[PDB]
Order: sequence, then structure tokens, then C-alpha cells
Amino acid sequence: NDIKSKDATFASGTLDLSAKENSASVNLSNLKPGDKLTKDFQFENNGSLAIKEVLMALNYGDFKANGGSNTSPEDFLSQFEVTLLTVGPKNIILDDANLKDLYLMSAKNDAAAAEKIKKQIDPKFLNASGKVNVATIDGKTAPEYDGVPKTPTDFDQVQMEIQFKDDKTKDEKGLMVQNKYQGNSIKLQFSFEATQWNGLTIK
Ligand SMILES: O=C(O)c1ccccc1O
Repeated sequence: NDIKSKDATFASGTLDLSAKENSASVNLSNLKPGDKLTKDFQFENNGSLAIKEVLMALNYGDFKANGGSNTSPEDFLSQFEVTLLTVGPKNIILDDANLKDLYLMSAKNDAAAAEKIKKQIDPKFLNASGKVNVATIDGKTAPEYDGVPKTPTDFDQVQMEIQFKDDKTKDEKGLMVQNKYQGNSIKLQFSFEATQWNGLTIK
């Protein structure tokens, strides 16, 4: 989470499930179609709280055109897809999910957006709220197990990949259409909310 931390970091971020703050921010700047950004996350729970889910949501902001033709924040947002998986076999939760749809679902609980994500996602990972549960134990969500041992197991490692989708479409003038986004930038924040077994955010 630290501002001085290298943006091209190999280490998996450690998210503390006791929840001082729990976010991950990333700037989408100076990119071109086909570029990818990867990050691993590990959930730590050194007090062993009784955590049922870890609910992820997306927010965005600070769009800037920076001289590209596109001045729409959402159109730029819509050029990126996210893949989220858990390992500990790799359990795919989200596969190339459009970030604009992921935003409207997880931020707004927009039903039409949720329908687009529901094309691909296993509903086992969907919360009521429109947020995605990313906390698994061997690829199964905690509520699939028959209670919790005295000390709860560590949740599986999370791996995320954001890609700038590469259309390759040209227009009537022979120009690459996604060149409207040239120079554009935008900021994303992925939030992670641990919940109690009653579904409430941990206090
Ligand atoms: O820091 C990153 O590059 C990153 C990449 C994918 C998902 C979340 C992130 O913070």
C-alpha cells in the first residue's frame, strides 16, 4: 500500500485481514493495447478472526486524456479486462472480465452489469452486494466446508492480471481505432472487505 513502493514489484502484497486499511491502487498510464499488469496478494490473519468471505470491489478515477482523442473516462476503462485466480490447481474466479462491467457491478450493484459478469463467473463467488468473494481454501469458498477448525486455515494466494485488450481493428482510413486512447490514463483501486459469518463487515 506504501507510496514509495516500486510499481513494478515482484513481491506479493500482504493484505492484513484485521483491516487497518485494505486496498490496492494501480495507475494505468503509458500503456498500449496488449500490455498486461500482474500482482499477487496474500491474506494474513495473525489474530485468527472468524472470516467467511473477502469481498472485492473496484473504484476508478482521475481519468486524463493527455492529448488522445478519447475524453471519456468509461470508454477508456472499458478497454481493460481483469483475470483473478486463487491457488494457495488454479481456481479461475474472473476470466477476462471487463473493468467497466466489474465497476458497475461491484460499485453500483447494477444488474445489467452483473449479467455480463454472470456470463462467465461461477455464482458461488458472487455476493448479494455485487462484490466478488476472493477468499478460498483449495479453491472452495469457506462456506463449502463443514465448520471451521479451531484455528482457521490461511486463505489461498490471489493472483490478478489486468490487460489492455488488443482489438487490432482498423477504420475506413486504415488507422487503428484504439489509437483514440493513446496517451490516456486512469487510476484504479481494488478494495478487499473481510466479512463475518453473518455477512457483516468485520468490526
Ligand atoms: O500493482 C499492480 O500492478 C496491480 C496489478 C493488478 C492488480 C492490482 C494491482 O495493484
